[PDB]
Amino acid sequence: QNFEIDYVEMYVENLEVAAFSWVDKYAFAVAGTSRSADHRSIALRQGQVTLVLTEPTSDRHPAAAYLQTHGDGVADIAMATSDVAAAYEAAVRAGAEAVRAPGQHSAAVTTATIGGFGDVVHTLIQRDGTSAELPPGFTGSMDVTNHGKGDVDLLGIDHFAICLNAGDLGPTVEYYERALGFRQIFDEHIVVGAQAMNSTVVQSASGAVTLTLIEPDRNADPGQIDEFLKDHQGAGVQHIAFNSNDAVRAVKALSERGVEFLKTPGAYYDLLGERITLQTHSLDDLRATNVLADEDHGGQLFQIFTASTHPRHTIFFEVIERQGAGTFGSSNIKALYEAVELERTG
Ligand SMILES: O=C(O)[C@@H](O)c1ccc(O)cc1
Ligand SMILES: [Co+2]
Repeated sequence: QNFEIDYVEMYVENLEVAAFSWVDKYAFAVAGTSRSADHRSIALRQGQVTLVLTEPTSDRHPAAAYLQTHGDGVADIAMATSDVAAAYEAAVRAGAEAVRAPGQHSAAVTTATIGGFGDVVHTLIQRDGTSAELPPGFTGSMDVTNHGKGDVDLLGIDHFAICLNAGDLGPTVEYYERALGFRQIFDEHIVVGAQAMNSTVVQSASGAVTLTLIEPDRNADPGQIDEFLKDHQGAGVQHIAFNSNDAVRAVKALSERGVEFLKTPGAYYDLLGERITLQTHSLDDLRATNVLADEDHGGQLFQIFTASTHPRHTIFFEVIERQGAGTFGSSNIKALYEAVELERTG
C-alpha cells in the first residue's frame, strides 16, 4: 500500500466540548457528522488535518471501554491506500492483528482495520488520491473553512509521538517495518536529569505517516514516559505534531486563542547562538514564544509543546516548522522533554 493519513480519530467524553475546543482554540472547521444508534461523531478540518471526534452513546461502541480506561485520546490513525484488500492481506500475513476485514460497511469506499500499538488501531481506507474526501459514513463537505482563523494556519500532521511500555520499542518497530513497510529513519537515547528514554522513529514508505516511538530506559530512574503509561493506563499517543510555515507566528496566534505553551528558561536562549546560527527567525522572536531551534543534515527545525489540558494530563500537542529539516534533532528533543519536566516537577 502507499499510506497517507486519511484522518485521526479521538474518542471523547463530551462531543460538544471537544469539537468547540478544536474550533475555538485551534481554528478547525466543522466538515461533517456521523451518527448511529451507538455514537455521535464530527469530522473537523484544517489544511490537510482531518480530526474525527467520536462520543459513544451505547456500551456496544468500543469507545465506552476506551474512555473508561484512558479518558479522551487517540483511538484510530486511519490510513488512505489505493488497494485496501491487498494492504490488509499482506499486513495480516506479516503479523498484523486483524480487527476488521475489508468490506463496504456503510455507499462507502472499501474499508478494513488492523491493530497498531496498545489499543490504537489503523483503519485502512480505499482512496485513488484524486481529492480531499470525508471519512466514510459522514455527511457534509470538505469545502469548509473557519473565517475566524486569523493568523493560525496548521498545514497537516507531521508526526505522532507514542509512549510504549519498557521492552516494547524493538518489537513495535519491527511490526511497523514488516506488516506495513515502514522504515526506521531516526533514533535517540534521551536523558533528562536521572531519567532516560529510548526512542526510534518509523515512517511509511510514502513519507506521510511518522511515529516517534518512545519507551522508558529501565537503566535510569522512572520519569515522564512512566507517568504517561501509569496515568493513560497503557501505551498510547502522547502528542500529535502539526506543521506550520512559521512556528513563531503560530505560537502568537494560538496563544491569543487560549492555548498555553510550555516555558523554556532564558539560560537556553543564552546558550543558543554558540550552538546554532539561525536562518529564518530572530533569537528575540524565539525567546518571546519559547520556540526551540535545532538542525538536521537537511536544514532547520523549530518545535514547541503545548501544556496538556487533558484531565489526566496525558496527551498534548506540538507546533513544528521545518525549514529543510527532514527528521529531528537531539537538542530540540532534549529541550522539549526538559520543558515537560519543568512543567510537571517545577
Ligand atoms: O517531537 C519530537 O521531537 C519527539 O516527538 C521525538 C521523540 C523521539 C525521537 O527520536 C524523535 C522525536
Ligand atoms: Co514531537
